[PDB]
Amino acid sequence: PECFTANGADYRGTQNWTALQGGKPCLFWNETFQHPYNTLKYPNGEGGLGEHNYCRNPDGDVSPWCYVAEHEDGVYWKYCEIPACQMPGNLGCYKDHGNPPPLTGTSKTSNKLTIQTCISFCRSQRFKFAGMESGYACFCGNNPDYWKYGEAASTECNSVCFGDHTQPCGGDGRIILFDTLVGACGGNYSAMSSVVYSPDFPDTYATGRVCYWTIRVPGASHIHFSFPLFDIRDSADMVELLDGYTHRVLARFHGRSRPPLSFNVSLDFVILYFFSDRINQAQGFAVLYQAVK
Amino acid sequence: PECFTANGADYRGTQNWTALQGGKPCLFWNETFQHPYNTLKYPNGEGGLGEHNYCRNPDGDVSPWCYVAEHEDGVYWKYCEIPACQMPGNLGCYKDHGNPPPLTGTSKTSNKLTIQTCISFCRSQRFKFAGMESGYACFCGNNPDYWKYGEAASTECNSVCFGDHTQPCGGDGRIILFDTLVGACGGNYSAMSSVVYSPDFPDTYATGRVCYWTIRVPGASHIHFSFPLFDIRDSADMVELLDGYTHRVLARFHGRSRPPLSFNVSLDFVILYFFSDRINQAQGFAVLYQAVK
Ligand SMILES: *[C@@H]1O[C@H](CO)[C@@H](O)[C@H](O)[C@H]1NC(C)=O
Ligand SMILES: *[C@@H]1O[C@H](CO)[C@@H](O)[C@H](O)[C@H]1NC(C)=O
Ligand SMILES: *[C@@H]1O[C@H](CO)[C@@H](O)[C@H](O)[C@H]1NC(C)=O
Ligand SMILES: *[C@@H]1O[C@H](CO)[C@@H](O)[C@H](O)[C@H]1NC(C)=O
Ligand SMILES: *[C@@H]1O[C@H](CO)[C@@H](O)[C@H](O)[C@H]1NC(C)=O
Ligand SMILES: *[C@@H]1O[C@H](CO)[C@@H](O)[C@H](O)[C@H]1NC(C)=O
Ligand SMILES: [Ca+2]
Ligand SMILES: [Ca+2]
Repeated sequence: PECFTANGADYRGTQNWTALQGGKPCLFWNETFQHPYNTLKYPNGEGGLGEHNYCRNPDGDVSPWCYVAEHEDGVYWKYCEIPACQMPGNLGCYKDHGNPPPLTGTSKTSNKLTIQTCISFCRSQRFKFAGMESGYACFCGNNPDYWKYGEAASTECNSVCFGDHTQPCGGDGRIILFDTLVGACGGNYSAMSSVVYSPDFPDTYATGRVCYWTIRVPGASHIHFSFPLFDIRDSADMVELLDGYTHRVLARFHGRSRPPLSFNVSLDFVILYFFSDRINQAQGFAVLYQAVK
Repeated sequence: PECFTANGADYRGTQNWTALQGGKPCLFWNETFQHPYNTLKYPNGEGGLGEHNYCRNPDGDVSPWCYVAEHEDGVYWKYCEIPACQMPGNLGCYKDHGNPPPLTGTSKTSNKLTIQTCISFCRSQRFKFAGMESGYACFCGNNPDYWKYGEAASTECNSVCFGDHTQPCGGDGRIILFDTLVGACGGNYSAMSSVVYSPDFPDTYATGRVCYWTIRVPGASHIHFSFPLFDIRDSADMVELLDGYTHRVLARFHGRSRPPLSFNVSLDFVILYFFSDRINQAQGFAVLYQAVK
């Protein structure tokens, strides 16, 4: 996967066509001077813009996109449908033909819906799946067949969440699906490999959080950790790895000391901690662990 | 002050009489071998016991005490009434003759009363004073005249709190009083000098706390900090000082790196942070700051 955010704001792959099948080619960001977004607006490379025509998401839209025309008379930019840009725990964009819905546990509507407010709702009620539709509608369930009506292109799930216009909240007859583990404040992991996100992900992390996750893989000689996303604002915001047996703090990362791409810990049992101050919020993190025997 | 706990478990002064007026002399802990508490039980000096007859509180009682007889036939130990052993924010032990009570805001009873559960109740309702009586009764108020019926000896407020037998919860017609700032999860200080305690103090700090307190004294060239009490259990429990203007972390202290007796920060504006993991609890801290012009 090349995205660990819900809107692919961290995408830096090389897709330069709005779609791999029947797509249009992107314009180069170092040529897009009619347009708001270009390399003269963002020197320093902000948003991943540069001397390329790769799909990017610099303006906090719901998904990577690119310019497809030089003059903005008609349709001049388009979302990119990038297969590898699907955060782990986003199960995809699915069709919802009405009766029954794809998720049959419970549901609500909110004028402030976000991805997490929906996830959080579902999780609280002990459902494994949460699905956003039409920007404002949250459905929850344990039905395995949330795909009952079929997959859709990710771009048909790009209505803005009514409570956060940086996030995708499905569409008309379209439901974007998430594992309710996503953004949980704690959890226990024993898969060989998985991803753990900050609390409230993909919303920004709330203030005053203390959260931990156990990672425990019987047999493992080591666990390799990488931080494909690390957007932690404050010095007093912290991500910590503990030895699971001894509780010793193996590494501390904060807003002024970032993690390596990656590192190894030779334990089979680790505790990830996150602490959030009451000052500034940010997108948070995604940690990917792969255990090795 | 020589105590920064509610039960004087941190008292290490030299009072060796149950009271300074009309008192009895304490027995030496290196002679008290009939008794449970003595230097052979606690080598390593645990509880402040040693080759002395000073009042101490090693057994998590409600107040310092000492042995007054060698054979435990009748009355063989007694609480010490130590004037300097009164934590800041404990306003003292007062008489309550019934009608009206000394605090007239509101009140409750609880089979689990602690000092903090009472304080917390009162604070929540916006009262400045909280008063425990008879072990189970909490009164709150803003009345300045909580001393209306007079002061009592601190030892007449030594009924165990029904919810924590290490703590004093007043007596029959006796009310022990506390400022509701004590153990608050945050607050703003501008006094020249004051004390700030961990959250939930004098109860042990709860899990998952993130708390900050501002200390801000217009004019100050520096603030001297000292840590007369620091009982923080875990490496992942933390106390941090921030520069108030820049939010830079000036010092981090945790369960495996304790603060100096004392140190100076040359700012007039500092933020104290506390972070509690979800593993082990302990008594917490008391920080005393004195600002200097
Ligand atoms: C897409 O990008 C690659 C460089 O990574 C380049 O070879 C190719 O010409 C680009 N395609 C278009 C249609 O601009
Ligand atoms: C933009 O940069 C690309 C890659 O260096 C280059 O091929 C293209 O001609 C440039 N266009 C402009 C207007 O600078
Ligand atoms: C971590 O372990 C892997 C095998 O899982 C090894 O190939 C790699 O070199 C190690 N990484 C580091 C940064 O030491
Ligand atoms: C009290 O302690 C002091 C030593 O600090 C000693 O001089 C004195 O004799 C003690 N008093 C009694 C009555 O044991
Ligand atoms: C206990 O220690 C004190 C101070 O050293 C000493 O005066 C006293 O005689 C000792 N008593 C015993 C039984 O050791
Ligand atoms: C801190 O400041 C005081 C004056 O408030 C000074 O006398 C003292 O030596 C300083 N303490 C330290 C540890 O530097
Ligand atoms: Ca923060
Ligand atoms: Ca702890």
